[PDB]
Amino acid sequence: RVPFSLLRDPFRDWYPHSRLFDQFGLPRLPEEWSQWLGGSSWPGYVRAPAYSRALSRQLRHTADRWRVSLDVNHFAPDELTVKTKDGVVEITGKHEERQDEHGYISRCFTRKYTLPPGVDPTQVSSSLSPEGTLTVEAPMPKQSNEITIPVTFESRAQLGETAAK
Amino acid sequence: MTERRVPFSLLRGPSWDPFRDWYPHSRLFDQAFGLPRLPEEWSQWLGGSSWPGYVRPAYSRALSRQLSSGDWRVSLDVNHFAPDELTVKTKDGVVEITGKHEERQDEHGYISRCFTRKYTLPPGVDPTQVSSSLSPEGTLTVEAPMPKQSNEITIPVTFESRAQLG
Amino acid sequence: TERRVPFSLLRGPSWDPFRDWYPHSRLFDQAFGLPRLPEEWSQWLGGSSWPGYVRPAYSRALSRQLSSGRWRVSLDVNHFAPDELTVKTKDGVVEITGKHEERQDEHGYISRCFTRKYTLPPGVDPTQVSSSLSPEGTLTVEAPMPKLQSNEITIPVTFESRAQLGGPEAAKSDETAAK
Amino acid sequence: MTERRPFSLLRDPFRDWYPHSRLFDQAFGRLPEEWSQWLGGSSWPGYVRAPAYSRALSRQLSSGRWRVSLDVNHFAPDELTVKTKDGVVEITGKHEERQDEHGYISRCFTRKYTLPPGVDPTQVSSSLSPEGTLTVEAPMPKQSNEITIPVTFESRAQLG
Amino acid sequence: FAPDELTVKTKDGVVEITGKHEERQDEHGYISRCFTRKYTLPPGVDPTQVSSSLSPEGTLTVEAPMPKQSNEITIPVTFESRAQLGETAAK
Repeated sequence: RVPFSLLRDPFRDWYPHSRLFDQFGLPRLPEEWSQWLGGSSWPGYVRAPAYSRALSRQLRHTADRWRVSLDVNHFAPDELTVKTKDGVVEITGKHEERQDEHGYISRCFTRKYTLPPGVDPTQVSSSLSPEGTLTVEAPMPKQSNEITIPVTFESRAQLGETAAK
Repeated sequence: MTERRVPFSLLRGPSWDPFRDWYPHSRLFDQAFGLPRLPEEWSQWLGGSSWPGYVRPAYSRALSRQLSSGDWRVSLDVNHFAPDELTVKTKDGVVEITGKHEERQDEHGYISRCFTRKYTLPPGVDPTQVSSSLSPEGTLTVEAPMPKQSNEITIPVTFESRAQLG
Repeated sequence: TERRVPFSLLRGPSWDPFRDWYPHSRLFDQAFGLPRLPEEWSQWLGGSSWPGYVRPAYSRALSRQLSSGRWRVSLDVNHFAPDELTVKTKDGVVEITGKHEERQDEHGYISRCFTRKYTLPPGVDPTQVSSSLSPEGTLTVEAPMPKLQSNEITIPVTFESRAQLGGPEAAKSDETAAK
Repeated sequence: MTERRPFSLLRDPFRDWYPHSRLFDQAFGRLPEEWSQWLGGSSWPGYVRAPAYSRALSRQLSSGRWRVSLDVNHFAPDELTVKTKDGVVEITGKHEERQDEHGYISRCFTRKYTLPPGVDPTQVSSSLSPEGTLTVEAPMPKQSNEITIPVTFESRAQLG
Repeated sequence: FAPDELTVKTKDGVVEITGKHEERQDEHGYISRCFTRKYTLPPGVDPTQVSSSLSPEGTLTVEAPMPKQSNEITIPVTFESRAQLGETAAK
């Protein structure tokens, strides 16, 4: 799993297709110099600087985003707590009448979204629409062995590599 | 002048083959090779015997990240702990960070260690807006882009009911 | 006449260092090396690979397109998009048959088949007719013209008998030449 | 490419001059943006266009082979019709005694040839010797999944 | 497609629609595509009920009254008399 369309586009929108990696050192090749990108890549250094920039356009050119919808209007919650644990977005919301002596009708809901592995929680935002529709949206990085994948500090370069699922 | 720089310092002087980034294993690169449709092979390589060393998750966070030094943000030294699993939970405006190690049978053998570090958030934060990050160099760092309100933390009426929310 | 060290032809195409015709393994697993039991399976995918070699419709994916348009005829096949093309030469008639299908979508199970018939110029050997398919989708059928010679075709006596099948004379159907 | 497989023919076209990678360099063209070093381990798409580099491959033999034999002399056919269908060369000979009333002694033969898949039928020629021996010969292009292999427009480069 | 003729035949409870497009050129009347769509009928649909419709914009609509699978194999009955002839459901 690699978004290869997004890792190959980032070198291919100019006159040549490898010159973007070539341009931050000059062209002196027997000093270990990437030629091929498919067949020869090397470690991404990629440091008015901006090669690792406008690479994602104004967000190769893609603003991947996980997004989910929740119709809550009928529920009309007094409070919605949304917790992220072990790569699962858990949305707990409570509705109850405030009656001291005897409060009846106390309804709550807890919805567990299975995140696509890779999504860092700092990208996950919740927005409640005027119509009463909860929208949980997150920028996608851009399912490994170690279990703990979420990283990315608003920094999408080299942190992915996961596909749609 | 100030030239003669040629920043070819990122070739990985990690000894075992020209890579060894995070766990010098093959199954590591087997995840970053191509598409997953069974009659599509296994990348079948290992370090030297391969197409070039590509740094294409936490491999760019080996060099530049380190600790990040750090917008809310908190730093946590994890390298010495060296956890097999890290669980980060945000509940009732409290970030709870739980690390775990695990079993290898030897002279030491059956020794477990687990740490729980609790951070009290500023009362603005969407509890889905908090995350951690693990480097190979080993310093966990937790940032949070806080929405705008939520006094008790449990009140998200914004985007439309901004009157009573902010 | 200068500015002659360009680049490109490198197939941007969005997927890996190619997407010449579909991003499949068994596509490139055919042309990698030598066919033994475990003489590897190649194991690239692109971004992770040896070169971006174009070594059979991938060479016709760029330079061909139409074959540009010897007996030679062009056939627009792109809209058809056939999975199989059978070209048959029988009794001096080149018959081009194509078949589609292989997916269950909104249309689904429509089975479409087209039969385009070409009448050969007299003298063309029935073994001498070919077809070629590009990814851009234009089929082109040529045949080397003999000596530009039978009437009914089906008279292959030429390698000894030059008398009745040979040079140019007009008399009472004894021997044709350039038509 | 003969049932199961030609790299000796793709790795000769670069090796008969002073250096062994330089033949890709001279058919082409700044040399660091994206250039060919190795050809085995690193090759790039073949563009390769006196255009002597595409013409050196054939060694001026084609100017710019599969072969089979058939002893037909005993048969003595009035007509031999050779038909290539679905990547199988089928040779049908017919013999008859022109008789209106009674045309007995009518013999026919049908020989089906396997073919190495890749052989384009435009390359397939039939020749009948004076001694009465049919020879069906074809230039080899230089088996895949798509079923329809035959292409070649008398252009051997990258097909086979 | 733009067919000169669309011939629709119903055989063994399968509607087979064969369209043909051909040029009218005696020497060489090339450029002639054909298509054969085979519809699996829901068993019980009698072929008197099956109507063919060709729209001005070129969309063929094959419509049929449902009777309201069987062992005997010959299921098509109805005479435009649908009482007690069915029993098959939607599938």
